[PDB]
Amino acid sequence: GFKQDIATIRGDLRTYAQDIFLAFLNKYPDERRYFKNYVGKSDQELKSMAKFGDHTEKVFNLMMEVADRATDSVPLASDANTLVQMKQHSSLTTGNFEKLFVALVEYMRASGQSFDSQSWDRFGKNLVSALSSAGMK
Ligand code: HEM
Ligand SMILES: [C-]#N
Repeated sequence: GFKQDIATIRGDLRTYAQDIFLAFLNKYPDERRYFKNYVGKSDQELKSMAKFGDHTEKVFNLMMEVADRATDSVPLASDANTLVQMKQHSSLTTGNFEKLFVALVEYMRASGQSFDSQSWDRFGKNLVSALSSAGMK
């Protein structure tokens, strides 16, 4: 289930973080614009760039912490607030997060590894709701 999926992702955090983030950028190329230093780089080029690995690792570590603190895939109000109030997320709207979770769910469904993809879709939905309420446009 969802708790096991957190363990699966954490077990190989850098690999999953990189592969899911790339699936996101590749499904929604307009999103790459927000990450000026990943512009003009192939998947393998990014996998060799230390800063890409560090970014994705930090993002997915935080995502997994928010997931782990959730109850029944409903994230904490404080965690949603953290994501909204982060200076790095000042320009974002909930659609940016929607796209990340659509790509993440698509990745999980296409994977040979078992995932509770339905629960991640619902987690994403619940996170988007919590982000909106916390002030995200
Ligand atoms: C639940 C989902 C998300 C989590 C947990 C998250 C988490 C984080 C974390 C921990 C950082 C700082 C990491 C570092 O030091 O590099 C960061 C930075 C950033 N995030 Fe997110 N993020 C999420 C979604 C998004 C989305 C959907 C976008 C836009 C499409 C976005 C845009 C950015 C940008 C532009 C930065 C700054 C990167 C830089 O320093 O160049 N984030 N995020
Ligand atoms: C940042 N994702």
